[PDB]
Parts: sequence; structure tokens; C-alpha cells
Amino acid sequence: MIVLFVDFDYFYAQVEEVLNPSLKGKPVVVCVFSGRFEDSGAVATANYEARKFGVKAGIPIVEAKKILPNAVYLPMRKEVYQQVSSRIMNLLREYSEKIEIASIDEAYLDISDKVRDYREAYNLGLEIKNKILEKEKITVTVGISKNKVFAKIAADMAKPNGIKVIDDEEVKRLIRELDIADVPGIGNITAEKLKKLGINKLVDTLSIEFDKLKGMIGEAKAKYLISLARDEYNEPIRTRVRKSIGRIVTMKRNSRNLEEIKPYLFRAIEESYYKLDKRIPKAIHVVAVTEDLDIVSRGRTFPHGISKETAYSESVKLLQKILEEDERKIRRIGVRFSKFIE
DNA sequence: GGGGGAAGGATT
DNA sequence: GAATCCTTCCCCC
Ligand SMILES: Nc1ccn([C@H]2C[C@H](O)[C@@H](COP(=O)(O)OP(=O)(O)OP(=O)(O)O)O2)c(=O)n1
Ligand SMILES: *P(=O)(O)OC[C@@H]1CC[C@H](n2ccc(N)nc2=O)O1
Ligand SMILES: [Mg+2]
Ligand SMILES: [Mg+2]
Repeated sequence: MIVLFVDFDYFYAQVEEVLNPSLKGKPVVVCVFSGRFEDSGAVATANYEARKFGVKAGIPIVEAKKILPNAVYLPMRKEVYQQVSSRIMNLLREYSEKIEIASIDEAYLDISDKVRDYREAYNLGLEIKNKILEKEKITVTVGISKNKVFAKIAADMAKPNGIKVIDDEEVKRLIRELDIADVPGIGNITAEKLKKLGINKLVDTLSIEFDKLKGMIGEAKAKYLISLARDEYNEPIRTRVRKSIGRIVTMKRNSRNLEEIKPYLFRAIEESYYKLDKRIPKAIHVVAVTEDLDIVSRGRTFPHGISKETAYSESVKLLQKILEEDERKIRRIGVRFSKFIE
């Protein structure tokens, strides 16, 4: 089994770059402006020029403008990015039908039946980068290894516009030396608590009693890390669809008033049914964000499809429940749709 | 005993 | 901040 993983370089910022020639060699920061106070919101993506001075995804915009005030700041245009992404993934499909589109900026190809060894895979990867650059002017990084996780790790390593093979000797070395925080699917909440116990490398995961590990990070992550350190991670490359679509918006202050909150909620529904195409969800969640970092939701699932008009009524009810079962005022309001037909 | 569903939590 | 996916828990056949 040979896996070829493809990840798009600083993707939202790079698409803005391709579109706007007046930008490339400068620092570029793609943001989501919550539209509240001036410069309210966060950084979604920054190019490498911007990253050098500390500005990266998830930091507050006002923070990015202190450590790098003169950069070019741009609002997120997710639909533009999604159009480009869709085109590149159709390019990817041509190299393998065994493809796992994991997110808007990355995918896994099972190229086992296509190539006989890592040398041929590396040439294939080069051909893939070349065609994506040619057709879309977008640089990508390719990872190649024996399974999905290590192929991504290879891409993580290959910096931007790179390509890298992690062979079998290399996985063994990586199991012992790679930081747990560098493992796909392991975020900082998980990395930090493990690190306090001295669990810093994948191999350490074997040194700790399974039951303690499961009590810390949960059964799934435990087994996941353990399977990695044991060099027996399986999981084939399979077709993936987006499971949920939704809209969450920030309100201009506001509070508890129903008829005040309702107009935002309604817009989020419009946008969510817009983005759903002709998918048809069976479940709906209304999500509100309180006056703190507190996120509260209420949902309902039906034995059938939810018509858009029906989305309206149910979503108000769900909101009524949130308002009734929580005293804090509401800052942001949204809706998520899931459990689609087929 | 194991879906399924709901509510909260974590990752990108 | 926004979008999405993951984790835990409850209940009933
Ligand atoms: N706190 C965070 C972390 C990440 N993201 C988004 C930004 C990224 O565009 C996207 C995917 O993460 P990537 O690490 O792949 O980021 P980039 O594609 O922008 O750059 P790179 O390819 O170097 O990873 O997740 C976000 O919105 N908020
Ligand atoms: P990123 O570094 O570009 O990685 C994206 C991947 C796609 C799926 C997966 N993912 C997404 C969202 C959540 N909550 N959990 C995940 O594991 O990361
Ligand atoms: Mg990327
Ligand atoms: Mg990515």
C-alpha cells in the first residue's frame, strides 16, 4: 500500500494571491471580520511572509495588527476558495479513483495499483504538482508513505511547495522522535495534557497503561495513537462527504429578545439552504454563543427531509428552548444541518 | 449491547 | 471567529 496525500499551500491566502497580482511578495492575511467593532474577528489564514512575524490562523485580528500592522488584510471569500478546490480535486480524481477528499484543501489518493514503488510514486507526485500549478497556478505539497497519517506527516514536513517520501525506516524513526502534537488529529488540548505527564513522543504512548490513557484523551484517540506507535495503523482510503453544513453569524450586540434574534437566525438558514444545494437534511441544530466563550445548542432530528420552510419553524422553537434554558444573553446565533438523505 | 439521538468538546 | 468533526452520555427495544 502506497498513499499519496496532497495539501494546498496556505490555501485561502494563496487563492487571493493568484487572483490579485498586486499582492504576492507581501504579507497577506485572510480574515473573518465578525462585523461587530472595527477589526473584530480572527485570522483564518496567513501567507508565509505574514507567518514569520507571528500572525497565524486563529489569532485575534487586533493581535495580528500589533505584531504586523501594515500587512494586506482581506476578508474570507470561502465560495471562491471552494470553486478552486472543487476544480483541483477533479484533477486529483484523474490519478486515482480511490480518493478521500478530507477537507477543502486536502485529499488522500491510494496509488497502490498505479505505481510499484516509492520512486514511481514520487514521479507521480511531481506530475500532480505540475498539473495543479499549470491549470490553477496553485502550489501544493505532496506526502507519500505507507498510510494516510504518515503521508500527511510527510506533507507537513515538506514545507510549502514540497514533496516528500517517508519510507519504512523513516516511519520507525518518526514513531520514536516525532512530537505527539505533530500527529494529525491531535490538537493542543490533547497534546498539552499528555505533555504534562511526559508523554511527548508517539512511542511514549506505549509506556502508559491503556486505561489511564483512555481516561485522559478518550478511547478513540488512545487506540489511534497506540496503533500509530505500534506501526499498525490501518484504515483504508475511502470516499468522504461533508456531514454537516451550517451558518453561524455574529449579532450587533443584542440580548435575549426572540424577535430580535430571529432575523439573524433566518439569514443563517437562507445561507445554509443555499449551501446545501439539493442535499436535503434530516437533522437541524440551532447553535448560540453566549456572552462568554460558552457555546450552547439544541437540535431536532426527523424521520424525513426538512423543507426550508419547516427549517424556519423548528429553528425558532429550538431557539426558544435555548433562551428558556440559559440566562446569559446571546452574541452569535446559527444553524447546522446534518443527517442528509443518503 | 448497541443504535440513535442530543448536548458539549476539540480540531483546523 | 467560522466551519466541521469528535466525545460523552442517555434511553429504549
Ligand atoms: N484556529 C484555526 C486553525 C485553522 N483554521 C483553518 C485555516 C486553514 O486555512 C485551514 C486549514 O489549515 P491549514 O493548516 O492547512 O492552513 P493553510 O492551508 O492556510 O496553510 P498550510 O497549508 O501551511 O497548513 O484551517 C481556522 O480557521 N482556525
Ligand atoms: P488541516 O490541517 O487542513 O486538516 C484538516 C483535516 C480534515 C478532517 C480533519 N478534521 C476536520 C475537523 C475536525 N473537527 N476534526 C478533524 O479531524 O482535519
Ligand atoms: Mg494547506
Ligand atoms: Mg490542510
